[PDB]
This record gives sequence, structure tokens and C-alpha cells, in this order.
Amino acid sequence: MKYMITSKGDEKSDLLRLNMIAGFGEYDMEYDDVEPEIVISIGGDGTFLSAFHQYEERLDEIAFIGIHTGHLGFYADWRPAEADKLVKLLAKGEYQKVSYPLLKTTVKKEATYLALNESTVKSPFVVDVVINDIHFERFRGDGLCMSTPSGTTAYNKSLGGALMHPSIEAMQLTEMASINNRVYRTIGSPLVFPKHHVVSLQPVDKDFQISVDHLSILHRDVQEIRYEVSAKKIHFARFRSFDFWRRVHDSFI
Amino acid sequence: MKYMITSKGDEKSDLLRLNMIAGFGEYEYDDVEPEIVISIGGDGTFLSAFHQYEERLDEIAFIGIHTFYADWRPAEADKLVKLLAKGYQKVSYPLLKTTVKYEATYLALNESTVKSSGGPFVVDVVINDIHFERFRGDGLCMSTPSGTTAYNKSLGGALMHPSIEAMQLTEMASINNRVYRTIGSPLVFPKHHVVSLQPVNDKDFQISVDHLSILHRDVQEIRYEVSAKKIHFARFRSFDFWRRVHDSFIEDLE
Amino acid sequence: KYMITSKGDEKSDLLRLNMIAGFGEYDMEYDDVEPEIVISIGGDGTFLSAFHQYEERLDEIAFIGIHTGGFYADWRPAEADKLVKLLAKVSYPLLKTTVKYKKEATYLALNESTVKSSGGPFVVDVVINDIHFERFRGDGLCMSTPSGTTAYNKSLGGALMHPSIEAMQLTEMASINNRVYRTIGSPLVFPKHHVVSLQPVNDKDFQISVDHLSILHRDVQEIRYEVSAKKIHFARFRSFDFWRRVHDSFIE
Amino acid sequence: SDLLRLNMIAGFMEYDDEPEIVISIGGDGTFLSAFHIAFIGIHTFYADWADKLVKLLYQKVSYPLLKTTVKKEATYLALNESTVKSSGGPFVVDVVINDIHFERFRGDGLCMSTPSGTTAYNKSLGGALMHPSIEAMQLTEMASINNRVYRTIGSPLVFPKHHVVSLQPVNDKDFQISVDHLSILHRDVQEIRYEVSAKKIHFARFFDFWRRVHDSFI
Repeated sequence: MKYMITSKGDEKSDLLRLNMIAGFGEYDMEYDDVEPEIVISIGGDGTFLSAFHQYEERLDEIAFIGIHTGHLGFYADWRPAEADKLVKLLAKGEYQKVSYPLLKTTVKKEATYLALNESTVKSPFVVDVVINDIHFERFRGDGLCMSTPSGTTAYNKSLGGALMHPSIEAMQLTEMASINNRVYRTIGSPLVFPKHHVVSLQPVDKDFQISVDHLSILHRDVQEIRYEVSAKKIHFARFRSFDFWRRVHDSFI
Repeated sequence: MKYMITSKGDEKSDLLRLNMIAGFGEYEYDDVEPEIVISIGGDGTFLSAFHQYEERLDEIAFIGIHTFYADWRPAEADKLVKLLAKGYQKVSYPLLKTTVKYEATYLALNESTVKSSGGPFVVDVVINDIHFERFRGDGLCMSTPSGTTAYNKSLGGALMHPSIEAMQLTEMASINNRVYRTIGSPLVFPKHHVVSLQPVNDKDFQISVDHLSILHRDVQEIRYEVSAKKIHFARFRSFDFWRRVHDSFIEDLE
Repeated sequence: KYMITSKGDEKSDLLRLNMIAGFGEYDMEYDDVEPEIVISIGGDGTFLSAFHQYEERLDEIAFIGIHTGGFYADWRPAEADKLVKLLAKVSYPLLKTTVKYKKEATYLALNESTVKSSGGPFVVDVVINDIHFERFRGDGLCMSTPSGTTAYNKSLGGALMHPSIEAMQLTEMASINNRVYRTIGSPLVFPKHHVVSLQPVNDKDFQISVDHLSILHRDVQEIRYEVSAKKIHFARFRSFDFWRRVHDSFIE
Repeated sequence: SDLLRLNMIAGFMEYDDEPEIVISIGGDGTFLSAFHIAFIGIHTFYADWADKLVKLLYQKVSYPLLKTTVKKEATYLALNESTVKSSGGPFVVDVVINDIHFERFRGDGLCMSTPSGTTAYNKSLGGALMHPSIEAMQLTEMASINNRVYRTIGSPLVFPKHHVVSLQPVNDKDFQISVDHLSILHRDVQEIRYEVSAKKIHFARFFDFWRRVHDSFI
């Protein structure tokens, strides 16, 4: 199989990039960063973020792997002392792959991103929430956050959103300081949506701050923002059982 | 073919009681093996009807008229005789299995809640055989997807579309203070995940399953999981959950 | 004049007489009838039912609280030795609970006060200075003193208030908040002379709780909270940094 | 209310732009601007209302307010609130009450609300609502990351007269601070200081806070 490695960029990660590279040169594994069927990030979820987004249009046949140098996070499954084991288990092609859902933002011709964590909207902020073409509330406040299961441990969590197991195929909207009065009556609860439900947020300025994962692009004169579970998923090469609730224990308790 | 009807028993469900029985007079009644169980009175009625025919859940398609589970207005009660009259495809909602050890098994359609008597409520939460937290507070609520709009909402949970096969635990008035630190956040578990509540000091709790809230001495494990069974709804129109979320909580402009 | 109260355990009984061994000198005498200093041994729960012994001699008694391993007690066991010597005044507010039927009972409270059902739905109406404010269907209501905000009030989502501040704090418990029973959701801090009143609508329910004592009442006509004219007095030797003891109890 | 402007100051003493009365237009929003005398309002929580007014034109009644202090030191008064947030990346700040550390807050930011300012933003961040007369101030948290590292108090915090919360940086040195509606960034802030000002605001009165709250939210 072909492969490529990204680095956090500190000397110890680059140092393990090159060692892993020379580790792989002995097996039937070639190095490719334009068409890799295996992608490695060194340095944690924030860097894992960039790898994911560096190969969005070949997400379909890439098998991601992550190494994190300190604590574990939620995307890295691996310690750098354990690279040596990884290099030979990967060569042997001894890995099962796992699908996590993604969240498609649509802007309105139109723009259209992917999101492994979340996606937010700000910029006096007043937007009409429309679920499956049927109005649901009129929201005044800071913003809204649509987040993926994998994203529920992140800004989701800090907004009162629930922690979801990544395998569940869903999205979840949470408010950001909703005023919630007579005029602008909002649910308060977070809203956990399934595949094929579309939430469309529609204006009442039209120039919002729209951040996909971390990239915030300010958009101009927006006629609609539309969120939904994406048909594309993301695949992790896995060698051992993952324990989501453990890592939630570990990060927070 | 066959059918029956639960009634709240109030003086509104009771005109419609036989007014639908006599209505069906030209298209017969079972109270023991019906193919249909029709609820008249509200959501708590529907539940008692669920807990009365939970045994036969495999061949039943439930339906309900209100005077989140009733999709029918009393003025349409005869266009419902006409719609059942011919014969719809069912849509199904997951349920929450509940095991008690000392082994007593129960399904719920909304929630299951654990509290203690007097004496503080402290219980070890254990997920997939592994310790996750030691929680102190008023109690803990595990809700089904349909149940999220119920108690779970007032607790601080998310609302979930009932197609999603999951369950949801939420915290009741937890103490967080360097002795006891809880997640706080609500937690959505998929199928095949097992959340088990194991006792600490006091070992006699109050365990509710939907509306039937019973007391238990002797307890040494309480074990939530999502069931392999489901409840089926009979529908001729059909349903927009968020539409109903919007009606109960935001506005009902008509 | 002095007194002490004890927890019941060996350790608490241990030092009660030791301090009365140090007090038998000096110009001070014991009478658990007319004391003006009352000393808790054993923590904050034990402090609570001591107070509840001397309510009618409140505005006249000092309280110091002795402690094992807290928000009311400001001394540990080792430190009893010098305490005897220089015992040889600060206020925190209270909250009167009034119930009506068919005659009225009343209860001062140092932490909070909670309403519940006796079985079914708790469905109540919140009338504030005789002007309806919301209708509540949930589990119950909590109204806390400031000195009680670190208690059950903290868990329900209430604000932490410094105790000098003269207020009360209504918080909800699992309100349905739908379009029928719409609630503010937020905590609400009522000041002196504001009367908050809990009328029922259907069933005449109510398992009430004051601090820790949960007494049933059947057919209650009406319930009323308001900031206390009486006040509880603490004998103090140092300066108090409530915010530091909030750090300790809750942040690691 | 350009139309209601000189409308009935034609109906009426005098007028000059050191007033003894400043009347507010069309609601709470730009009463905040008029903010920076007995004040009164008519709205198209602060404007308790026009002919019968100058007809009646009074008791003056007290609402408290908030001092901000950034460090020459500049200071900013507040009718509603004051907030600190980071310019780009991780907002990380240390909370020092009464000259003694309390917690290290990481996330979006923090919000010091006045008693009258509790029905505003503070409400939406989870603050309590206080009848303004209560001599106090309140801090509420914005979107904390509460884990192993940055353990925070969670609850909103209410402080009285003379108590001082001081917010101090840990990594980067600028934050977008702002008070009431203005939005004035600051680089090179080493301390941010919230304390009830000795100040007071007087209202010209001829309320039922709990009913205005009722009418706005219920």
C-alpha cells in the first residue's frame, strides 16, 4: 500500500516521520502524498484536523491513522514509542477500518465544505431555523453550532450539547446565548438529527462568519446556510478495540 | 380485522369510546389479542396501554387520539374509522430494556430513573464493563429516543428523532466537588452498549420505569441497554417529529 | 455564657468536655438554656440542627463552628486550644417559610427550602408580590438563602452568592417549560420585602423540606417565601474569604 | 420618535444639552448610548413607558453600576455588563478575587453583569436575574472547556460591594474587552478589574421588575 505522513512540525514528530518512513521502505509500501491509501498524522487532533482536510476529495479510499505524543485525544490511536509495532502491522495489511459520519455545510452559485467536528455561524445575529422546509423557530443571539458525533466532545460539549458515540449517524445543533423571549422563541435543548434531515438557517444582514471546523471564512450576502449528515464518511485503520467512553473518561474525569 | 381501545376514562374520551366502536359497526373487538391498540386520552394513557400490551408488541401497531404519541384529533375520529376501515404501513421506535439484579426485566417507552430514599444517592456508573464515574446527586435518567421530549428534556438532554437507535443518560442534580466529579454532559449510547449502575453505600433505591415507579431493596446492579424489540405506530398521514417538538414548545399559531 | 453541641461520635464527644475543662477557669459559665455563644462540633450538618435549637434566641446568640475535615465552621480540632482563650460578630440572612391551610406554621431556614408533590405532578403558580408570574409543572422549586447557595442551590444550577448579600434565590427543578407551563428557567434573586407565593391548582399536595427535615402537609392552601428580618450571627476572629473556601470545596 | 422628538417639548421649564432630566426614546438599546440627572424612558427594562408625562413632569430611585479597569489605567462604567474575549486563539485567564486566585478560565470568554444588566446578555449565558436595587455584580462563564486541565467553577458568581474580581492573562496579552454595547479591543492588557463603582443611577419615577420580566419572557 501507498502512504504519506504529516507532522505537527516539532522536531520530535518530524523525527518520527522520517524514522517511520525508513521503517516502511523495507516493506511492500511506497510513499505517496498525492494518491495515498493510508494517511498518518503526528501531533494530535488539531493536526489530524489538517490531514483530514488535506485529502477531502480522496477521503473515499484513504485509511487514516493517528499518533499523538502526550495524552490520547479522540483521533489519535497510537503512541510514538509504538510506531515500530504500527509499521509492521500496517505492512501486513492487518487492520479493520471504521466509518465516522461527516457534516456537509451548504452555502447559497453555491459553496460546499466537509466537517469532521462541527461548523458555526455568527455576525446583531438573527436567523430563521427551517427544518425540512418547515419553519421551527426564529433565533436571536450569538450563533448556532452544528456538530458531528466525533465533534460532540469539542465546542459542542462546551455549548451544553450531548456527548455522542461516533458510530451513530447524526448531527446535533446547539445554541449560542439564545436570547429566547416572546419574539425570538427557541428550543433551548440541543437537536439531534438523523441522515436526510436538512436544517436550513435563513436570514431576517446576510453576511455571517461561517467557520467549518477551524477555517472561518466570512461570507457575503448569504441567501441560505444548509446543514446535513454527509454521504461521505471517514475511515480509520484500526488494530485494537476503540473505547470511546474510556477516552471520554480519560479526557474529562 | 380485530381491534380494541384504551380510554383515559374522563368525560371526553368516553363519548368517543363507543362512538368509534359503533362507528366500526359497519366494517370486531378484542381486548386480549388485538391487531390494533388505540389510545384515547394523551401520552400517559398511551404508556399505560403500552405497559398493558407490552407482551404482544410484535403483532400490534399502536395509534392514538388526544383529548407526542397520539397523532389524531377527536374531530377526525371518524376519518380514522374510515382509514383503518380499509387498511397503512407502520413505523417503529426503539425501547429501553432495564435489568435489575439481586433478575427483573422491564422495557420503558420514555425513561428509567434511579433515585434513593433518604440517605444520599451515590452509585457507580459502569459502561461496557468499565468504570466511567462515581456519581453523587439526586439520580440518573436513561431515556429512549421518543422519550427525549419527556422528562429527559427538562433534565437538560438533547431531543432526538426516534428513528435513531440510541438511549440517553442525563444527570439529576449532581454534586461536583473534588470528591465526586461527574461528566455533567448528557450521553447518547448506541445499540449494544450497556450502562450499569452499581451501588455504593446505601443499597435500596427508587427505580421508575416510565410511569411505574417501584422501590427495590437488595439491589447490586441496575443495567440499562437498548432492546431488540421495538414499538410500531400505524400511520396514514404521517409524522414530523420536529413539527410536534415545535408545537409543544415554541408556538401553536393555530 | 457558653454551650456546646456534639455529633455523637467518639471524636466529637472527645473534645466537648476538653473545652469545658478549659472553660471552667475564666469568667464564663455553661447554660444550654440562656447561652450567648453556641459551638458546633463536627461540621456543617451538625451545625444545622444546633441553630435549629435556638431560633427563638437567635438575635442574641453567637455561633462558632468546630470542624473535622466547610462553609460554616472556621476552626479545626487542633485549633481549639487558643480559641478557648480569646473567646475568653457578623450576620448572614435567613428565609421564612409560611404555609397556610386551617392555621399557619412557619420555619426559618439557613440553607434553602424545597417544595415537592406528595405523589403526582407538582403543578404550582408563582405569584410575586401578589402578581402572577408563571405556571410551573415540574418536580418542585428551591429557594435558597445566600449561605445556602453552595448547597442544593449549586447543584440545581443556581448562582453562588456571597452570604453578606441580603437576598433569596428561587431555582427550578425539571420544569417542563412548554407553551402551557412556560417558565423563566433562570435563577431569580429576590430582595428584602419581596414576597414569593406558591398557590396550587388541582391537587393539594406538598412534601415540603426545610434544610433537611421533610414534613408532609396535606391540603395546603398556599406557601410563602420572603427574606428574613431575623438574622444569624457568627463570632469571628479573622477575615472571611468565602471565595477561597468556594475554590477549595469545588475546584480541586 | 424623531416625530415624537420636539413634539411635546413644544408642549412644555427649559432645555439645554448639564441637563436635569434626560428622557429616553424607543427602548433599552440606545438608552445605553444616552447612558454615556434623573432618567426616564418611553419605548417604541429601563424605559418604563408621552403627553401625560410632561403633564406629570417625580421620585428618583437607585440602580447600581459596574466599574471596569484595564491596565495609564483607563476605566469604563457599565449599565449592563462588560466582557473579555480573545482576539484570535485560546482565551486563557486567571480569576483573582479579593487579591487571591480562584481558577484559570479557558474557553470563549467571561461576562460581568450589573444587577439591572442581568435580564440582558447575562440571562442568555445562564446568569441569574436580580432586581437591580440589589447592591451586587455577577460574573457568568462563556463556553468553558472544563477538563483535567482547566477546571472551572461552572456556576455563576455573585459579588457584593467592595469585592473585586481581577482577571489576569496566562499566554497571549490582548483580548477584545467591551462594556455595554461598545467594542473596544486592547492589546497589552495585564489586568482587568471588575468592581461595583461607588456611582449610582437615578430614575425619574412618578416598575414591577418581576412583571416586566414576566412580560418580556413569559
